[PDB]
Amino acid sequence: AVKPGEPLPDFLLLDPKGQPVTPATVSKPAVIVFWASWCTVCKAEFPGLHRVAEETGVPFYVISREPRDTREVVLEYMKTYPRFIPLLASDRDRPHEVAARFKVLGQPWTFVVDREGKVVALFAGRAGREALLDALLLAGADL
Amino acid sequence: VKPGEPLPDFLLLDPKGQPVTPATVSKPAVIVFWASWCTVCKAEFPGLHRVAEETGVPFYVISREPRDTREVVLEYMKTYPRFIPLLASDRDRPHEVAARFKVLGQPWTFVVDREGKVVALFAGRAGREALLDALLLAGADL
Repeated sequence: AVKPGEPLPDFLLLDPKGQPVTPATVSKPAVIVFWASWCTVCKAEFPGLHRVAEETGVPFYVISREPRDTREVVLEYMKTYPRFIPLLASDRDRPHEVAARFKVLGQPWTFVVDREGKVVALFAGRAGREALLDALLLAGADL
Repeated sequence: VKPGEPLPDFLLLDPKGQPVTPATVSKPAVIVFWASWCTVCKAEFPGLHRVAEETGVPFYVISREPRDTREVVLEYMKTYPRFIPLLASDRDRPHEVAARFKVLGQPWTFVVDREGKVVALFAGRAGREALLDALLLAGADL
């Protein structure tokens, strides 16, 4: 009866093309990453995370915890990470507000979302390459 | 650039009153947050307890509820004898220690590697293969 993990909290954010991203519409499995433009450790992890995104084909949704990370700031940092999908404010939710519903503090965080929309693995700080790949395989990805 | 995050400093006592700190904690290890009123936490204990038994990896259990005194905790934990409850010391209470971790609420399951870093976390039920794989990667002798 009890499947692993916890459901995503409700949210609505937009991708840069303006397409809505909600727990229903997220493409599963998925990874969600929390960062902030002022966090060097967050940014230092992007290459390794993006490698995993490339080899698995799994969408990586990227949310800034910094209110001042405007659209222009976010898209600049994200331009060399084509397999990352940045999530920006919708009419109803700001990214930093959404991040604050995940019951974790600070950044970076990496969340693995399975086919049923449940968060089944979390990593604080630097996620292990093997750890993350194994978690994705366990969440129903293939590479 | 090694994975995960260091444990925050703490001093709690095990059931024999021995001090447990990030330095003295057995590694690798699993840490579980719970509370006596948390139905979902308690529902997870039988499965976690079996993993503790089968792997021989130490599972430390910390309550986030201030009213879960050592009498409440030790009595509850007789049901799961392989678990190691961590109780208030002269300087920390368990829920103050849990508050130093970067997560809210309960249940949480943390996997701690040989170097004392939290290298995996699970909210709610950890899948059995997920938990076993995290322990394998954390250096557990399985």
